[PDB]
Amino acid sequence: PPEGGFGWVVVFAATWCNGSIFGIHNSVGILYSMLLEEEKEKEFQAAWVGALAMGMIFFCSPIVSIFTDRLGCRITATAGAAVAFIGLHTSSFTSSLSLRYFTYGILFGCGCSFAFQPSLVILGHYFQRRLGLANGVVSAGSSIFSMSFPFLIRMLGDKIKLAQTFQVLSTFMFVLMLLSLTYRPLLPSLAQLRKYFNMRVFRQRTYRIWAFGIAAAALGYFVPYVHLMKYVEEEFSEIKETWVLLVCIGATSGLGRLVSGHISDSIPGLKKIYLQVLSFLLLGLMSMMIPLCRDFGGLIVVCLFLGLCDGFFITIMAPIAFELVGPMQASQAIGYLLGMMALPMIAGPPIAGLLRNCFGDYHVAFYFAGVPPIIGAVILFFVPLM
Amino acid sequence: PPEGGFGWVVVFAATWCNGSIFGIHNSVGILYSMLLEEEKEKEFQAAWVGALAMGMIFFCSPIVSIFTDRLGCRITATAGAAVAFIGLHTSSFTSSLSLRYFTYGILFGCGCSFAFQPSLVILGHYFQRRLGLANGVVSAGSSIFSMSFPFLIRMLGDKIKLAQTFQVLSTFMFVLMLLSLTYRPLLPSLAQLRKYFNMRVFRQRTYRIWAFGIAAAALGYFVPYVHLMKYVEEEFSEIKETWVLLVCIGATSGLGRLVSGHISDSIPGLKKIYLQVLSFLLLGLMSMMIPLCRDFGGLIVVCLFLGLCDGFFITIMAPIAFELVGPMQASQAIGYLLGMMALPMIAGPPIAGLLRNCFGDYHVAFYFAGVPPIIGAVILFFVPLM
Ligand SMILES: CCCCCCCCCCCCCCCCCC(=O)OC[C@H](COP(=O)([O-])OCC[N+](C)(C)C)OC(=O)CCCCCCCCCCCCCCCCC
Ligand SMILES: N[C@@H](Cc1cc(I)c(Oc2ccc(O)c(I)c2)c(I)c1)C(=O)O
Ligand SMILES: N[C@@H](Cc1cc(I)c(Oc2ccc(O)c(I)c2)c(I)c1)C(=O)O
Repeated sequence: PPEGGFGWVVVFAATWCNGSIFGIHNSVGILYSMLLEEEKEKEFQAAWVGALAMGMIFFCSPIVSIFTDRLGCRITATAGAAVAFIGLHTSSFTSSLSLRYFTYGILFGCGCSFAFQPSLVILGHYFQRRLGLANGVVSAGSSIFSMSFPFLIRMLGDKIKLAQTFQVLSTFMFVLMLLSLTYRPLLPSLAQLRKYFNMRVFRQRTYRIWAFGIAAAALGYFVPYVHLMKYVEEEFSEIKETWVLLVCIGATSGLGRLVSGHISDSIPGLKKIYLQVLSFLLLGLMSMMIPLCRDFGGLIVVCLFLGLCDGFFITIMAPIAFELVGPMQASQAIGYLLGMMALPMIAGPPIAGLLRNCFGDYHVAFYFAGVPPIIGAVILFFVPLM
Repeated sequence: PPEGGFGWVVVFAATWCNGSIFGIHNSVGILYSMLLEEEKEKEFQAAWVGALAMGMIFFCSPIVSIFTDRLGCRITATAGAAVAFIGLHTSSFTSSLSLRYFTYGILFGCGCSFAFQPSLVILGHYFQRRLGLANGVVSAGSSIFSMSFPFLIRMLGDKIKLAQTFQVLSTFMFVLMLLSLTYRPLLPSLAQLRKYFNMRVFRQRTYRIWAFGIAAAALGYFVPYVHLMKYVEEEFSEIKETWVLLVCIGATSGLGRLVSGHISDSIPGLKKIYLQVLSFLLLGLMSMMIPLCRDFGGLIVVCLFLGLCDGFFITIMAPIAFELVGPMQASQAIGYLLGMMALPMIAGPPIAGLLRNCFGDYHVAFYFAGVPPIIGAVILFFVPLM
């Protein structure tokens, strides 16, 4: 492992992936608004496709792993980038409703998953000892890029039209393909289903319990951002532009990603899991103490803490997987962990909204968002004892 | 050399290049017409950029060769395809006059040259004994694809608009990039200018005289198609749709490409050059006997012969270069031959038009188009004597 050098170049490519994928998805809602402007001059489906894209990313990793194991990081990443580019291109072309849904959701999500998992796998390939620092740098850069995307996307959208926006996103995907072409391998590479789906990583019950804890904790991850924005917009009004929450969340999340990437490098072994546990607990608390402040003063601090803990957890995830299962079978571990997190991630916000509708208040929604992090914290705390 | 097998796959990729490049250029005029439709609702520059693109292709081969020698066929071809894709993309975006000229001409032509020369070089890499057959197949397929392009291009253009057309051409270029990624190498790979521009191939005076003859002959290549169409449209009117000439030219050119690719495989050595000489002479005659028939009956036959000879010469070119200079330095020979042909090719049609304007009749234009082929025939006839 070079521990740097050309690895840094790979890191750049890795960044250009998270950033792009996740930024083109954080902007999905904006696109729909533009579609509404084009819906006239001649139903509630935006959320369905918006969640379908990310859900497809997560659901298709259990398989992207099969490939990256067999084919390799470069081939899988390039194929995913190509599929994403074609999805965006065909979305630009077609002017319809069902075909747009199929194209965007299926093609873009599948390509995004294929281009996303090999990035983490190759990052592990190169450093293997400073993996914490590399993951922190990648997370911080990707966060900055993803935040930056909506501004330009909305300005272009207000400028001309939707198809041009899809063209711009497609060229972004093309540049991602070109960069992903740099994942130079550095490590050795009826019964067909039994060899493609060996599920050998699911032995070593420490990984099993770790994955269970992460999956349980992910059930309350996507609530306290979208629901927090909708709740501050609806309740806690009479405030000026309410942008402080978003900006502080982003800044502290980036700083926490960098800091956690750096510090995780120091802890010897499975003690790294403790870094998650702590953060997990905080997350839960930082949710349960969101609606207890009558003024925005407490909201600023709670949002700062929320973003810091989010960055901690996000950047910490992958190095722990590589330490747990080793480098040879880290791709399978990452893929199956993402697949397991797939369902709670999409099931969280819907449950929060359903509870809000049933009770009419966001209190229960935020409490139920905060509890699963604590449950996962307990499970992960028990993990390293063996 | 496999003499086939995976080489055939490469052949397919090779086809997808000529076809695309040359088809997107044969359609350039159509695009300008569409621009004229968009010029209203709010000068004579079409020919300048249309010729600039092809001229840039030819002018930049003397260098593309340097690269393909040093970097390799795959890297150079992929870079050229990427530059072409970005050129088409930015042409789709910008709505102006000077920026469109710069983008299309410079970017598209440079990318086209970069993606074009390595195709021939790799075709030589793989077969090396059936190179005649491979070149014939490539030429026939590329001719069919290039003649097919204008129909779809014009139908889409009449459908919606120009930017969508540029998007479609850009995705064509992207597919060309993906295919060009298959050029797997099979052969070993103040003073900086003296090593990058060694010009070692320009020894072995047989190659020198061959290149001189080809350059002289190319001076009268592009006249008897564009000027022939304009002359049949202007003079020889009262005829139904005048499509017989074009269709017969294309069909016989494809058939001749295939047949010459096959037969050239049989001639042992430098005797292959004779195949050019013969065809060259015919070309000249087939020009000088264009305006001597008062009815279209002779025109059909003369066009058939013209297309047959054109296919002969086009498909024959490269195998002779590989036989002459060998496989190691065939890339430099091809690149410098293309660079030398660059100037007469662009200087021919302008001289034909100038003579037509000065005299007012196409007779002198066609005579001067036919003579240079005969001069080149004489030179190439003298070539193999040594
Ligand atoms: C302003 C202008 C800017 C210009 C832009 C910049 C241009 C310069 C950059 C050019 C790029 C750099 C050159 C690239 C070099 C590439 C060579 C290389 O590195 O190796 C190639 C790489 C690896 O080659 P390799 O050489 O390294 O292989 C290593 C093995 N040894 C060591 C033996 C050589 O090739 C690949 O493996 C990539 C395969 C990816 C396959 C993708 C195809 C998937 C298709 C999916 C289907 C999509 C269709 C969807 C269907 C939809 C249906 C509706
Ligand atoms: N807030 C994020 C959303 C987001 C959150 C989580 I947990 C995700 O799963 C990860 C993340 C990092 C890893 O190293 C691994 I292994 C899995 C993903 I993929 C996305 C965003 O939208 O950018
Ligand atoms: N009629 C063609 C025009 C065209 C004619 C000639 I001569 C060209 O130079 C070649 C051709 C084949 C070779 O093997 C070599 I080496 C050089 C090119 I490039 C294009 C078309 O427009 O398709």
